[PDB]
Amino acid sequence: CGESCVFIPCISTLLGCSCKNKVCYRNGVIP
Repeated sequence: CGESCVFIPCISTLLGCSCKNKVCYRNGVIP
């Protein structure tokens, strides 16, 4: 997604951006 949940949780969580490896990805593994 281009998001980073290093300090705070993803904002586009609504879309599907899940916090993974401190990096936010959507659809499982889409940055």
